Amino acid sequence: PQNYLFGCELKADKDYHFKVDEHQLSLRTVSLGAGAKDELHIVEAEAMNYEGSPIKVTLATLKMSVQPTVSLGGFEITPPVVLRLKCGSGPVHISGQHLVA
Amino acid sequence: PQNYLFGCELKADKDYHFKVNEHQLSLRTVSLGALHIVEAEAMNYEGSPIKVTLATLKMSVQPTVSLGGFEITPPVVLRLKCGSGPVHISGQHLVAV
Amino acid sequence: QNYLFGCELKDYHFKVDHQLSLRTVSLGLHIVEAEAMNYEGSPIKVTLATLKMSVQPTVSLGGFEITPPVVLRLKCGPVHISGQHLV
Amino acid sequence: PQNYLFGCELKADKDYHFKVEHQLSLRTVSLGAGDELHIVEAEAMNYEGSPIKVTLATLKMSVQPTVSLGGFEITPPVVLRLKCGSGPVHISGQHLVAV
Amino acid sequence: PQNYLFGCELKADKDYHFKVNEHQLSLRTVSLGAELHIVEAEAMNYEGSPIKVTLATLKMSVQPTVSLGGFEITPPVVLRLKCGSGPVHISGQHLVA
Repeated sequence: PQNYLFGCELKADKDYHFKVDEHQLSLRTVSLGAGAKDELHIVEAEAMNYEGSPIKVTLATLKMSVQPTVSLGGFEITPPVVLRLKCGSGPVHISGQHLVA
Repeated sequence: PQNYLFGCELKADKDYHFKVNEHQLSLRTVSLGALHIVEAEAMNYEGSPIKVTLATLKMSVQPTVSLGGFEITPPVVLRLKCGSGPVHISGQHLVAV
Repeated sequence: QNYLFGCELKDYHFKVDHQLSLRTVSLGLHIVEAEAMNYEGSPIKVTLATLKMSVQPTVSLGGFEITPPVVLRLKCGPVHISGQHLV
Repeated sequence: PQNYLFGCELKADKDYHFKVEHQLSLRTVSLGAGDELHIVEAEAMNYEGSPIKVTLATLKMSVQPTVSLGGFEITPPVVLRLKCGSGPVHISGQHLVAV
Repeated sequence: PQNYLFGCELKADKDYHFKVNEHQLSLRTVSLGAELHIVEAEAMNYEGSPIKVTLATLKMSVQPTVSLGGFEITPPVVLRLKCGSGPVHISGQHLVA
């Protein structure tokens, strides 16, 4: 399956909507930006579950002073996908891989 | 297989039971919400319930741990050994027809 | 076939009559030590992980495969080892 | 397929460029011997063919100097750079070659 | 193929050499024994010349262990402590086919 690089930046007032016209999106790591203030950050991913109902999960919790980067080592998800932050001014960078077969 | 997103929130007084074709639960992340030990109970080789510590999180030290695809065969029970929480578990539900 | 496996480290001898896939080591300075066979047919002592309460109490092994029999022990310093039994 | 070692060094005034089926499985990003925030970024092809830059990792000596991307696969050509931090910063990983 | 346990102790003064029915070294974890330490692994590259790459950088007061999760290297391989007094423990898998 062909692999491409994928990246996006998420802030307090901005979410990412990964949409496709089989495709898969696995997240390698989530990183904190230089300008992020000293407070907690929590990343959420919304996708499809087995019961045909959209769900929310917390991808990771990052903090500047504790753990600036948290690698999910490829958190595979079927698109469409929604990435959001519930707290933190950001920016936060989600780096993943877009797999198309 | 079929890849679906799965997530749950665990507290001191709230367990989670995963029950459900072949199904698997691939945990990847356990993150502290806004000393917390997560326990997973499932079947062992010899056929009895077994309690294992999935991860330990702490606000001051490490709020999130990546299991890198900890596979479990359902049914499963996720609980918090200690700490009020909340603690968010996120992973992959694998369904094979 | 995958089964959930765990133990608390005092030694632990895992023997089944198979593969043992270590995933996580958690704290309840500590070092987790593993004994199993090498290529040259001699046992070897290796540090699976080094943990400390105040700097990090958890380590993810990401599926460290070992062929049984194996022995786990605590070199220095309770801790919990969790992983998968594969048949 | 064929598994070779790969490593490179990045600084404020030095980025690295990878040209050559070939693949780059980045494994670890480490801080060198020589307190500010460090950000390591990689840019490569997107699905629409538009070069995009993705923050590989954020490191800091006093908080955590090493990050493992567990083989983060990226198709060459690639460019790795430092958004911030004086460096030096070491990137290591695999080079996959298929005959 | 077959997998065996593998490990070594890297000293500040003494490096470790690995030589050898096709064999791989799947490095898993690098840890501190009982200052700033850096581990280096050298082997062949795609141009047929040895290279130096930093496996990890460890410090007692920040984080004394890091897991690479299957860093595969084709032998022969040389591991060495670029800096730090050590000792440093390397653990991993030796894969034989």
